[PDB]
Amino acid sequence: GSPLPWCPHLVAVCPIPAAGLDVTQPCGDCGTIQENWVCLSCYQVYCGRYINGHMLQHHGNSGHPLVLSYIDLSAWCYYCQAYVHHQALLDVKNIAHQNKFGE
Ligand SMILES: O=C(O)CCc1nc2ccccc2c2nc(=O)c(Cc3ccccc3)nn12
Ligand SMILES: [Cl-]
Ligand SMILES: [Zn+2]
Ligand SMILES: [Zn+2]
Ligand SMILES: [Zn+2]
Repeated sequence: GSPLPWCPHLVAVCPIPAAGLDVTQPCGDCGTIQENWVCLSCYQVYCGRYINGHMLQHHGNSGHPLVLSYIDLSAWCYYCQAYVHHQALLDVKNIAHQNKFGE
């Protein structure tokens, strides 16, 4: 489609845990190491919809809106049904990028 420069769910993006991110963390439900996302509200890690859809499940059972892909570090908002680019996402995207690419 077309990514958004903002969305009304950015307010749900929470502080990154001091433990940091582990981009190789497995899905908290199924333990897959593939195509995981991290929830930008509670930082639980769950798999994408092309694996077992545990992140989508987490959205449904928590309402948490925004998730970050450990594949390509894009942010998707489940409510807006769009990718979102915004300043509020840069820190988490960068901590993820550093952990991922060994920076
Ligand atoms: O997998 C998740 O749970 C999080 C990501 C996700 N969830 C959805 C849930 C319901 C309806 C639509 C989507 C959705 N549509 C998309 O285009 C994208 C981006 C994208 C991903 C992969 C290849 C190309 C584009 N992510 N996306
Ligand atoms: Cl912590
Ligand atoms: Zn899973
Ligand atoms: Zn969450
Ligand atoms: Zn949104």
